[PDB]
Amino acid sequence: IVGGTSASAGDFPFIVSISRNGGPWCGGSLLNANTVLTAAHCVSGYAQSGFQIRAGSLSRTSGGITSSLSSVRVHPSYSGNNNDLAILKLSTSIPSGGNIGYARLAASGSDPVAGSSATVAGWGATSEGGSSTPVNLLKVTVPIVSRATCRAQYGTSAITNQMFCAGVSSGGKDSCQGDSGGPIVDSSNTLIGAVSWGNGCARPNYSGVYASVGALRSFIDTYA
Repeated sequence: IVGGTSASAGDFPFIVSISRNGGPWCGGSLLNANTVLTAAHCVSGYAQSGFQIRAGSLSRTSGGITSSLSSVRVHPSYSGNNNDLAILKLSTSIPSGGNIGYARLAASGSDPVAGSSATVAGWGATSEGGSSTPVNLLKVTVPIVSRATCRAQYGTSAITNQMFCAGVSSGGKDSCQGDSGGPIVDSSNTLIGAVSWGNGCARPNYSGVYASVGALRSFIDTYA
């Protein structure tokens, strides 16, 4: 997260950190006791034994409850940057309570409204190209950018109906490498997307791009 501030305990009861080969890798959202939502690009084709999830902590390295993975299912139309969502099944079930809870999802068919406020969270880099990652969770609030303006930035074909955009035109606030797969929520803390891609991090006139939960709800509901 670039331009962010520290999250507090219980801000995102459903957030998980995803390590790979013992190092930081991605974020995700806990949907139920044995199911995590993340970005397909975080997991597709990699050895599943390399991943560990941690729930219930602000720290990616300590605290909370950990689990290995039992299975990985990517969206059937994942291709390039499009449809960038995956469902992970956990070997160890994670009960709700305390600072752990399960995500509330955007309604099927919904699309975030331009100019509304969204909050994104993760343990990724705090500058583009940054090598050091924070131990504790950061968050930032940015407005939704209309799909039309996002298409003016990236190209008409680059931004699909299963993506939405968020950022500030002058830059300085964004998700970045290591944030992929983690949550973006609306102002009610409903899960509207997962961190997916963008041109660098926090650049003027290049919004962050997010996979849309509202658009991909049928996939989630089938396999969660």
